[PDB]
Order: sequence, then C-alpha cells, then structure tokens
Amino acid sequence: SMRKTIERLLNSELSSNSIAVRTGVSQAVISKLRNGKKELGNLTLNSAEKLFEYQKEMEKVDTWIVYRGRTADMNKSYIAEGSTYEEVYNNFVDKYGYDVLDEDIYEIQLLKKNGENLDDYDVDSDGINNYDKLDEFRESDYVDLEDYDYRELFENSSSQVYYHEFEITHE
Amino acid sequence: SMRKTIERLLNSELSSNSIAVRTGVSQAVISKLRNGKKELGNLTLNSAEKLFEYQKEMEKVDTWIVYRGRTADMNKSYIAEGSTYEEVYNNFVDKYGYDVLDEDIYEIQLLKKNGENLDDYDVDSDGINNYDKLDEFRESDYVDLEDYDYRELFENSSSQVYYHEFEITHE
DNA sequence: ATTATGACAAATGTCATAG
DNA sequence: TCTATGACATTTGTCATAA
Repeated sequence: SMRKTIERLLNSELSSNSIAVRTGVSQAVISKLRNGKKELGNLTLNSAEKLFEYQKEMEKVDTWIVYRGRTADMNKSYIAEGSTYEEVYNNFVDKYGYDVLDEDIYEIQLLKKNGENLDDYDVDSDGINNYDKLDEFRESDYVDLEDYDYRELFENSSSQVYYHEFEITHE
Repeated sequence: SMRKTIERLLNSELSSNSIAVRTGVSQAVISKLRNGKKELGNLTLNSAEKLFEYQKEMEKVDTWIVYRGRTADMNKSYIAEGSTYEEVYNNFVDKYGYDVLDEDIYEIQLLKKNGENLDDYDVDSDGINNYDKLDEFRESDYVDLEDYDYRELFENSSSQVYYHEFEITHE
C-alpha cells in the first residue's frame, strides 16, 4: 500500500528469501525488484499490501512520534508524544486541551472522510453548529478515523497553532 | 493505496468516465472494476495510487482564513481573505499596500530564516539600512518564506495596524 | 539457510471503438 | 457525455530451476 514502506523493505538488509516467506511474495519478485528488473509501481495490490503490512508491524515497536507546535508567542510551545498518531492526539488533548486545536476538528475530519456535506452541519469558526445533525451521523454506521487522519487534524488546524513539525524516529 | 479508500471511490455515485478523467485511469479499467470483471488486488500500485490520491483529495478538509486587523485607535479597520497565509498577505498588499505593514517585514522574516543577526543587519523602523546585505541575500535563495511566515509577518507588525486576529473555518 | 533467472498462463495499462 | 468490450504489447504471480 504505502510505496514508501515497501521501498524501506528493499532498503532493509533482511534476506529476499526471508521477505519471501514472511509476506508470501516470491523470492523471484523481491530479487528482481531490488535488482531493478521489476518496478514496485507495476506490482499488484495484493503482494504490495503483504509487504507493507509486514514492515508496518515490524516498525510498530520502534516508532516514536513527537509533535511540535508553535503559537504566535515564542513562549507557547505544544509538544505531544506517542507511538501512534492517535496516541499523540490523545496525549495532546489530555496534556493541553481540546480547545488548543481548531474547534471540532475531529468531527469535521470524520464527516468529510465519510462523504458528508459540511454545509448541512453549519460549519463555522465556533465549530459544528448543527449538533442535532452530528448526533444523527454518530448513530449512523461510519468509517472510523485512520492514524494518518489524526496527523492531518494537527496540520489542518491553524487558528491557535500555525506551525506543525512532527518527529518520526525509526530505530 | 488502501483498498477500502479506493473502494469508496468505486462505490460512489461519481461517473466512471469522470473518475477516469480526474485520476488518469482508463474508463475501461474503472468500469470493469465496478462490474467485477477485474479485481482491485490485481491492479498495479501506480494506477491504484492515482485512484487513492483523488479520493484522498475529495475527503481532504478545506481551510479558509479571514484576517482581521485594526489600528491602536480602532477607528481604522483592515480585513483580508485567503485559503493560505500567503494568499491572505497577497490580498492585503493588493487591497491596502506594502507600506501599511511593518517596513520590509518580508525581508526581516527572510533574515530570521537565514539566522543572520538582526542587530548586525542594521535593523531599524525605517527599513533596510544596509542595501549591500540585500544583494548578499539575493545571491543565496536561502529558504523562501513558508506559509506560516506570512501569519508571523502580520503578528510581528506593531506600527500602523497593531491588532492582528486570524479566524479559520473549514467549510 | 542463501541468490539470480527463467517458463508459462494469466492479467495489466494504454489505447481505441461502438453504441 | 457516458458505458461497455476489446486489441496489443507487456508485466504480472506462481512455481520452479540452477548456482
């Protein structure tokens, strides 16, 4: 899926036969890809999904994300920590508060991801104004936010914190 | 290319031809995928990436910035609009003029990006005392100002407009 | 426990055309 | 506009070789 993560697998010194048995993709494909005989883009979704998921599980333990945010005053700095983007968001909201980020940013991200018209919910600086419509959406079957969406919540928000830097450490 | 995200594009009510035009995937492939004659798993990463990027763009959250500024007296009012801080600044200069904002604030921000000492740079309210240093800066591209620098330009200014306020809506 | 190369049936992407 | 169906050169996935 993420061509970056599968590219990091080719960068890895793990054996092509080890990759072949761990993911299920043949050693032939892995050897030809690293050699340059094959291109990752030309590969199928199923095999690429296998390679990406395996590396993602491997990186799950040695991954730490430190968020940095700067307000207008030099003194105010917002920093959060976690191994997952969602963890960083929860650490931030308990550490600092929901009102630091843009009003109702989580709900707005969820609505747009699910294909809902923002106009119906009366979006404004004051947040979601049509609370009753949001309540109808909460009961309705929806698609829960993925980790990447949580990073977007910080970058999208500029009302209080307009500078966003994330540190990703792979060991 | 998350298969769930691509499926939400194929399960939308959007035309297979329109999806084909915006993404670049052939209408043939998109239609066969929707029919069931082809499978997403068998598709190449490049095309699946194209589909993924368009659905990601559709689900992306929009940002609109309304800037409000006032003089110390509060008799004089200034208002600007843009989806980026750079767009807000460009609108402000087009509507009001470069002189109203702090003199050579754009250059001050550039020097701050370089890290060159402001005191050594002959900093003054009048503007750039040292023309020589300007050509020195012209020699190096250095770092072109990022969007956040444009908000900082407004907040740094004290002369003329002294009250700076940014409101963000994600409609 | 490794690493390159096939062969082969089956798909793909890029173009069309037809309705 | 839009859908469906295909042509063609070409890369795939699987399953092997050989070293």
